[PDB]
Amino acid sequence: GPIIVEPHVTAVWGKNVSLKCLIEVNETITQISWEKIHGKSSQTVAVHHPQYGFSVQGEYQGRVLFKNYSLNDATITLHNIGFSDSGKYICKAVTFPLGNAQSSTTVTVLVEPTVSLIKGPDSLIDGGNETVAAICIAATGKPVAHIDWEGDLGEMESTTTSFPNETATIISQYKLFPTRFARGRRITCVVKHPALEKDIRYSFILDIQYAPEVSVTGYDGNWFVGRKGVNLKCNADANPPPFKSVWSRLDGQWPDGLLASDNTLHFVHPLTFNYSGVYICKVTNSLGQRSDQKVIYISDPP
Amino acid sequence: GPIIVEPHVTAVWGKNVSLKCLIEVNETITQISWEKIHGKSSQTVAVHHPQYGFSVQGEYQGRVLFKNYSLNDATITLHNIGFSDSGKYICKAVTFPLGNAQSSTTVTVLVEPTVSLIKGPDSLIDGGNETVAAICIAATGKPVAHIDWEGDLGEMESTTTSFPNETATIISQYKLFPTRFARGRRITCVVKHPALEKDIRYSFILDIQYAPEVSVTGYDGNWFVGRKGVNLKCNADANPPPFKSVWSRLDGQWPDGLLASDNTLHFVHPLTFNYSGVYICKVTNSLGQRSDQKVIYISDPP
Ligand SMILES: *[C@@H]1O[C@H](CO[C@@H]2O[C@@H](C)[C@@H](O)[C@@H](O)[C@@H]2O)[C@@H](O[C@@H]2O[C@H](CO)[C@@H](O[C@@H]3O[C@H](CO[C@H]4O[C@H](CO)[C@@H](O)[C@H](O)[C@@H]4O)[C@@H](O)[C@H](O[C@H]4O[C@H](CO)[C@@H](O)[C@H](O)[C@@H]4O)[C@@H]3O)[C@H](O)[C@H]2NC(C)=O)[C@H](O)[C@H]1NC(C)=O
Ligand SMILES: *[C@@H]1O[C@H](CO[C@@H]2O[C@@H](C)[C@@H](O)[C@@H](O)[C@@H]2O)[C@@H](O[C@@H]2O[C@H](CO)[C@@H](O[C@@H]3O[C@H](CO[C@H]4O[C@H](CO)[C@@H](O)[C@H](O)[C@@H]4O)[C@@H](O)[C@H](O[C@H]4O[C@H](CO)[C@@H](O)[C@H](O)[C@@H]4O)[C@@H]3O)[C@H](O)[C@H]2NC(C)=O)[C@H](O)[C@H]1NC(C)=O
Ligand SMILES: *[C@@H]1O[C@H](CO)[C@@H](O[C@@H]2O[C@H](CO)[C@@H](O[C@@H]3O[C@H](CO[C@H]4O[C@H](CO)[C@@H](O)[C@H](O)[C@@H]4O)[C@@H](O)[C@H](O[C@H]4O[C@H](CO)[C@@H](O)[C@H](O)[C@@H]4O)[C@@H]3O)[C@H](O)[C@H]2NC(C)=O)[C@H](O)[C@H]1NC(C)=O
Ligand SMILES: *[C@@H]1O[C@H](CO)[C@@H](O[C@@H]2O[C@H](CO)[C@@H](O[C@@H]3O[C@H](CO[C@H]4O[C@H](CO)[C@@H](O)[C@H](O)[C@@H]4O)[C@@H](O)[C@H](O[C@H]4O[C@H](CO)[C@@H](O)[C@H](O)[C@@H]4O)[C@@H]3O)[C@H](O)[C@H]2NC(C)=O)[C@H](O)[C@H]1NC(C)=O
Ligand SMILES: *[C@@H]1O[C@H](CO)[C@@H](O[C@@H]2O[C@H](CO)[C@@H](O[C@@H]3O[C@H](CO[C@H]4O[C@H](CO)[C@@H](O)[C@H](O)[C@@H]4O)[C@@H](O)[C@H](O[C@H]4O[C@H](CO)[C@@H](O)[C@H](O)[C@@H]4O)[C@@H]3O)[C@H](O)[C@H]2NC(C)=O)[C@H](O)[C@H]1NC(C)=O
Ligand SMILES: *[C@@H]1O[C@H](CO)[C@@H](O[C@@H]2O[C@H](CO)[C@@H](O[C@@H]3O[C@H](CO[C@H]4O[C@H](CO)[C@@H](O)[C@H](O)[C@@H]4O)[C@@H](O)[C@H](O[C@H]4O[C@H](CO)[C@@H](O)[C@H](O)[C@@H]4O)[C@@H]3O)[C@H](O)[C@H]2NC(C)=O)[C@H](O)[C@H]1NC(C)=O
Ligand SMILES: *[C@@H]1O[C@H](CO)[C@@H](O[C@@H]2O[C@H](CO)[C@@H](O[C@@H]3O[C@H](CO)[C@@H](O)[C@H](O)[C@@H]3O)[C@H](O)[C@H]2NC(C)=O)[C@H](O)[C@H]1NC(C)=O
Ligand SMILES: *[C@@H]1O[C@H](CO)[C@@H](O[C@@H]2O[C@H](CO)[C@@H](O[C@@H]3O[C@H](CO)[C@@H](O)[C@H](O)[C@@H]3O)[C@H](O)[C@H]2NC(C)=O)[C@H](O)[C@H]1NC(C)=O
Ligand SMILES: *[C@@H]1O[C@H](CO)[C@@H](O)[C@H](O)[C@H]1NC(C)=O
Ligand SMILES: *[C@@H]1O[C@H](CO)[C@@H](O)[C@H](O)[C@H]1NC(C)=O
Repeated sequence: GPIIVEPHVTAVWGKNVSLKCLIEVNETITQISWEKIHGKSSQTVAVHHPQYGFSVQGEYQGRVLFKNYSLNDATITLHNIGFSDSGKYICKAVTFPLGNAQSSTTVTVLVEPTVSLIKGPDSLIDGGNETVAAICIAATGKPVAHIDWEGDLGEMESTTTSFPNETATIISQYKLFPTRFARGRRITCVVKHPALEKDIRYSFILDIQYAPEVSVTGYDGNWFVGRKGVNLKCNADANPPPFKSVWSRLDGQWPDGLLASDNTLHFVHPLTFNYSGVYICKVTNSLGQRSDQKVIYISDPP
Repeated sequence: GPIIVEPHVTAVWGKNVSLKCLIEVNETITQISWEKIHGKSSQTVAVHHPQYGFSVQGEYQGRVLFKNYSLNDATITLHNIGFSDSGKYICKAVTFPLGNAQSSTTVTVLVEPTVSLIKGPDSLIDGGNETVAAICIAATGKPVAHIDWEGDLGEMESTTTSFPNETATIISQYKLFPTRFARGRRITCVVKHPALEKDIRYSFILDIQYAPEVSVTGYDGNWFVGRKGVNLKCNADANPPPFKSVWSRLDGQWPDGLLASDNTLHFVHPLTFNYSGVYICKVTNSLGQRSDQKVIYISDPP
């Protein structure tokens, strides 16, 4: 076309926008205008003369600048978009003598959301009813921002409310039946929105609590009378960390010749036909006490 | 209005026309255009710059001039109208920085007729069937010229044929039962047409022929024997003029003591009891012979 401009542009709230316009005609140029039309009425915006400088109209006076001082780039950046810039703007080029041609660009206003991740309120213990683990918030976005979680470990869901301003807020609530096998999993809501030159992401690790989980190693196949220096450790994974890890013998009695370094159980005396009892360590955290036992047998070969 | 121009103007074929346009705005002016639009396409006509002179477009190049060298009278005379100037022309004023406003004027083409009066072909004798006395011709007028006769002495009538060119010719035939009492009457067709700043008229006198019309004066009440020096003139009005005006006595006989000076009849001898006859002069023209007589009586008192 005689005047080439890109149409259907989109400008971001509060930020600026470059309204490119170029006029490569072997014709000699005498005036250069920009006009936003309110309906059938043409409010002028910017004007460039080769003799009588520039002109910027009220109320655009502060918020428009000419990117090029040449008679050829009608290119202008509109400083600081508001809502009311949503319309059709035409670039009027006056030549001598063809008259004037015009090209239009329709700019739609577009406002960013502001995102937030918020820890769901109830704590996530093991094997309990569905719980809300996290809420992702895309605030006052126009158009409605969009949302998506990457965990495939539970269920998305969202309620979205919209405004007079012709923007909206959606809130995605991520929920799961919590299991300890999901300890420290990365939950992450991505939010995709037109005005996001690169979509924005917010991340989480799951903190699932659970009851203690205990397992004593130490007893290999057979323990023979007089075997010297063998142990039992009360290995246990729990969250929160536990506090109590008492090392009781189920047969109420408890012989000497034992000690409980760390939570290992030492038999610092060589083995006797004593000791022949079912040993049980009992580990306790915020969520309660759990225990495991190893049936200890002392034997002797021919 | 911002730009004041007169609308719905009418331009006369072959002649010129002034397209007035004036732009009294306290705004400073930067370009001045005239554009005839063919449908939705704007062929520029004239352009005025305060720096880079004038411009006249093809093919208007010869036929347009700027009536005012000022930046304020877009007034132009379009030299030599043809048919194809029948349309809407707009005057474009470019200011700095309002942009541009425009006012339109719709010029309809209008061609003069050319008028003629032509003597109807058959001659007008007296008391004959209606005859066509004159034909008035309004030729190739656009729109159809109009016609009217002023004589109230017969009947108008007209046949009007129209053309491709979107002009027409009407021919009014004026007809009457001709009577001699209408000799030398002014018949006149007026032709009224939009393009005639003062309507045009063509005039005629009627030339009605007639048979001769005769009347002898001379005989007063009584003529007495011996009365000295009395005459009879053969007064007669006819058209065409007559040629023969013989002065015969109906009683075949014709005494001496008479003479026919001019067409008076002298009795140069004092009256006798002769002369006592019915005297008749016979007048003859193109249309034939007519006559009148006076019964002459000579008497004598006691
Ligand atoms: C296990 O969790 C189950 C789901 O709970 C979830 O997890 C929690 C932590 C949150 O994250 C929450 O968002 C999750 O949904 C839970 O099962 C649920 O039990 C409750 C009842 O105790 C149900 O709520 C009731 O829902 C009905 C729905 O009625 C219909 O219409 C509504 C629209 O209004 C639709 O949305 C529904 O699909 C239905 O078609 C309500 O009518 C009802 O309202 C009541 O309270 C109002 C108060 O004004 C009264 O006026 C009414 O008369 C009712 O009494 C309840 O809100 C819930 O729907 C149900 N299932 C689900 C899938 O949510 C279960 O309790 C947990 N297991 C336990 C505790 O053992
Ligand atoms: C006295 O003058 C009378 C009128 O003549 C006028 O004066 C002359 C000098 C011219 O200026 C002339 O323009 C004036 O009109 C005259 O009376 C007329 O006599 C003739 C016949 O001798 C009539 O002509 C005939 O008219 C008829 C009309 O028929 C109808 O249709 C036509 C349309 O076609 C209408 O216009 C009429 O109103 C009727 O409704 C014709 O049909 C006819 O055509 C004939 O000739 C063609 C030749 O192809 C044949 O095909 C047909 O068969 C016909 O034979 C005639 O043309 C005339 O109308 C009539 N009256 C008037 C008012 O004109 C009269 O003769 C004179 N007195 C004398 C000579 O003693
Ligand atoms: C879209 O367009 C907008 C604005 O057109 C751009 O954002 C602009 O960013 C500039 C640069 O930061 C802003 O101008 C800055 O103003 C600062 C504040 O001025 C002072 O006012 C008085 C001065 O006495 C005091 O209150 C105080 O000193 C304030 O600072 C200046 O400080 C900045 O000066 C800078 O330049 C000078 C010149 O060398 C340096 O000496 C300084 O170190 C400093 O770098 C500057 O002038 C402007 O206000 C912003 N406009 C806004 C907010 O709308 C966007 O960047 C642009 N967007 C894109 C993507 O292009
Ligand atoms: C179209 O329509 C919607 C709905 O009306 C607008 O959304 C509102 O936007 C404004 C501004 O973004 C929001 O108002 C802000 O509230 C903040 C909350 O402050 C705290 O205290 C409140 C209690 O009242 C708590 O709820 C909250 O958690 C916070 O702890 C204020 O901090 C903001 O004020 C800030 O700016 C001012 C001026 O610069 C400073 O003086 C302050 O110090 C502070 O920094 C502000 O008032 C409002 O909450 C939004 N409503 C929503 C999201 O529902 C959209 O703005 C509008 N869209 C467009 C594009 O204009
Ligand atoms: C609408 O506009 C039209 C034209 O624009 C007007 O009509 C014009 O009338 C002018 C004046 O008569 C015409 O121009 C005249 O041309 C004549 C012919 O030029 C010569 O060409 C060569 C020269 O060597 C020879 O064949 C021969 O000499 C021809 O004459 C000139 O003779 C005229 O000269 C006159 O001015 C000079 C200057 O002083 C005098 O010395 C002379 O004595 C003489 O007066 C003259 O230049 C023009 O052609 C017409 N245009 C046409 C026909 O379209 C209408 O009047 C106007 N209508 C209205 C109502 O405004
Ligand atoms: C739209 O349409 C109509 C219909 O076609 C046009 O009307 C014609 O117009 C032209 C020009 O006016 C007329 O043609 C002229 O004829 C004249 C007649 O000359 C004599 O000889 C003829 C025999 O052929 C006799 O019938 C007649 O009585 C004359 O005795 C010519 O003299 C004209 O030529 C003249 O100009 C040329 C060039 O300048 C010179 O060289 C000559 O010497 C001479 O001066 C001319 O040819 C024609 O008769 C019209 N037809 C009609 C009236 O039915 C309209 O012109 C048109 N309308 C418009 C606005 O353009
Ligand atoms: C205002 O607009 C003009 C014209 O659009 C911009 O012109 C830049 O001018 C330079 C030099 O005149 C052009 O680059 C040339 O590239 C050759 C490489 O062969 C180099 O040798 C020259 O030195 C020169 O750099 C360039 O085409 C042109 N840029 C554009 C986008 O057209 C100018 O940048 C603009 N000014 C401002 C302040 O924005
Ligand atoms: C071109 O257009 C101009 C402006 O329309 C025409 O201006 C004529 O200029 C004269 C003098 O400048 C004006 O008349 C003034 O009248 C007073 C009477 O008080 C007299 O004292 C001055 O000497 C002068 O004559 C007049 O207003 C103006 N005419 C019009 C129609 O506006 C000018 O005539 C045009 N030029 C040509 C060549 O057509
Ligand atoms: C085992 O220890 C107990 C202490 O309760 C002691 O009375 C008993 O004699 C011991 N038995 C053996 C075989 O060492
Ligand atoms: C009248 O004149 C005639 C000539 O024809 C003549 O014979 C006669 O005598 C005259 N009569 C009188 C009274 O004069």
